Amino acid sequence: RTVARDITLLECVGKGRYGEVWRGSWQGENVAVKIFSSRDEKSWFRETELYNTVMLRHENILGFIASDMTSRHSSTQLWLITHYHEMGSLYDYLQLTTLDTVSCLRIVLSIASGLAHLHIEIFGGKPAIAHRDLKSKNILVKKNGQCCIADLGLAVMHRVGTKRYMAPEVLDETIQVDCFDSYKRVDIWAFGLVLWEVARRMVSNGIVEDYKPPFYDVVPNDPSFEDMRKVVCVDQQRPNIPNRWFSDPTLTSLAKLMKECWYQNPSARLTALRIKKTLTKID
Ligand SMILES: COc1cc(-c2cncc(-c3ccc(C4CCN(C)CC4)cc3)c2C)cc(OC)c1OC
Ligand SMILES: COc1cc(-c2cncc(-c3ccc(C4CCN(C)CC4)cc3)c2C)cc(OC)c1OC
Ligand SMILES: COc1cc(-c2cncc(-c3ccc(C4CCN(C)CC4)cc3)c2C)cc(OC)c1OC
Repeated sequence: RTVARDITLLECVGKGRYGEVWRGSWQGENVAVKIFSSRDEKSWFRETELYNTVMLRHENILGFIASDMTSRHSSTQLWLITHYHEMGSLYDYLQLTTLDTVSCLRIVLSIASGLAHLHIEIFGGKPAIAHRDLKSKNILVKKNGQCCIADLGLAVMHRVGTKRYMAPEVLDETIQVDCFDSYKRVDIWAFGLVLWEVARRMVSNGIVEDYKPPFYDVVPNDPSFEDMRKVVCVDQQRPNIPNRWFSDPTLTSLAKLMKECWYQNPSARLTALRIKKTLTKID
């Protein structure tokens, strides 16, 4: 039998220090091909090791197809092949789109569903997993208006995180590195920021905020570790909740939710499962 391995690379949809992402074609079917830089080879090994341990299958987790290592004359070529989501990242989608109540709730509940799936241990099953790099660039928008979580290169089972999204205990190095729940608490912090990014784009009474990244008003682009620690740990600043949210019952309930993700004390933060329940009772 013929094992068809040819993937036509059609267009580069991402370039960075990590390497590149391509829209590709396999047997007439779009796939996403992440080609890792030598700089980020450990992310390919960690994602491959995780999927060799547990084949994650969830509508809100980016769909795994293949890990490929190919021998080159002077080098090793590393590809991760996944489902392709043509609408792109939540980050990209929020730039150019506003949301209504239904589409705002559908987005954040689908992210919470993917995150609770990562976090939960199932006996028989899956280990508990923490993402450790949750952000709007690591979330893809599907045509049915739900999202899926991408990039398990930093994932831990039971490189550092994007500094803009680091929880206080990571910035001040008090995180209990031996406690698995510590890593879930770090993801909940970052989930609260993503919730804030999305909520800003939900229209109420004819008003919407411009897309902005978390802490846009208090740190530079490519903020330093020190920049983030002063804002988050020393001054204990949190993203602004605009007054206009308090005229809307959905945005009021989401403000409360994001506040309960942002406690300085990691152990006070909501679990992914509690966030899910709260979101199902909203509207
Ligand atoms: C090596 O590499 C790649 C391979 C493939 C690929 C292509 N055709 C068929 C297959 C296939 C799947 C499953 C079986 C089963 C049959 C039943 N038996 C009891 C166990 C084995 C056989 C064959 C694969 C895995 C695609 C790839 O990319 C999309 C590959 O990576 C480049
Ligand atoms: C990696 O990805 C894709 C792979 C394939 C593909 C190609 N040949 C054969 C297979 C296959 C057949 C049979 C078994 C099982 C079924 C019975 N069991 C008891 C033992 C053996 C497993 C696998 C597949 C899945 C198609 C895809 O989509 C069209 C893939 O996605 C891009
Ligand atoms: C976060 O990380 C990973 C993401 C992906 C991935 C999967 N589907 C689609 C995309 C994508 C497609 C298209 C656009 C743009 C380009 C055209 N136009 C301007 C609007 C849309 C953006 C993004 C990506 C980037 C794959 C990965 O692995 C193979 C990733 O890493 C784990």
